[PDB]
Amino acid sequence: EHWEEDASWGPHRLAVLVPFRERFEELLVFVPHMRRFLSRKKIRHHIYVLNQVDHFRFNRAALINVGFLESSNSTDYIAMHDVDLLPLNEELDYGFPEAGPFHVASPELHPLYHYKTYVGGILLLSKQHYRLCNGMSNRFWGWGREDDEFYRRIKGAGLQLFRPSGITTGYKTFRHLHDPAWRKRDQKRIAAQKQEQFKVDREGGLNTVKYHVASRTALSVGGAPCTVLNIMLDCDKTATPWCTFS
Ligand SMILES: O=c1ccn([C@@H]2O[C@H](COP(=O)(O)OP(=O)(O)O)[C@@H](O)[C@H]2O)c(=O)[nH]1
Ligand SMILES: [Mn+2]
Repeated sequence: EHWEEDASWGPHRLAVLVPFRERFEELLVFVPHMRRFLSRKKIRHHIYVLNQVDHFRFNRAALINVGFLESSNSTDYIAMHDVDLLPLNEELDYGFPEAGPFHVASPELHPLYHYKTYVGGILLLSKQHYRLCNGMSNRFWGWGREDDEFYRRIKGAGLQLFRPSGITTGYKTFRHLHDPAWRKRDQKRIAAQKQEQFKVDREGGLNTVKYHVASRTALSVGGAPCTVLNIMLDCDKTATPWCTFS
């Protein structure tokens, strides 16, 4: 039922954790694309659409944290997966990342971001490895720096980061359906946000995330099923005032 799976597939169940708010066109293409892609690669999976329905700025990392907590307690691993980044090459390892976190959307392959420590887009971890990092920071509202920070959590935890090798498709490895004019990145740094972005967050993450699920809805998109989680993220306006206005 819950898991798309056949008896012959390897046992590891992947939760696809998709940070989401107002990307409907993209969602329509993404869900069946990922059902097809994962099924051909024989990966047991379920797709969680993590829909931010509070009115705070978009918090990718906090949503991933929520999806981690709210996914089936029998998932073995997670892929934080942008909704607009579609894998076109089946050589990409979406299998269980046993030796360490696996960064699918490598800077060698990503259309826009090419620096060594970029871990955005699509990144896979075993549940144990994600907990070892205490998940992602909750302090990043708006576009930017939540991934750079998580990189530091991975490194600090002594986890080795893996990337695809021998991929030949280069910058055509993914379809990045993202018009920068229609989908404007919320990149404004509001006051003290421009400082805290690069800080060394020592306290919080997976164990301090403040939220509640408003609704949970089964959604099927052209045959391909998923679970939409309507997520209300709390904001301590004292700690992070840059959460509001947008
Ligand atoms: O308002 C937003 C902001 C981002 N996202 C999600 O977060 C991902 C990363 O955002 P974005 O695509 O803007 O980052 P970039 O293209 O720079 O990698 C998107 O693909 C979406 O899955 C979203 O759903 N709504
Ligand atoms: Mn994008």
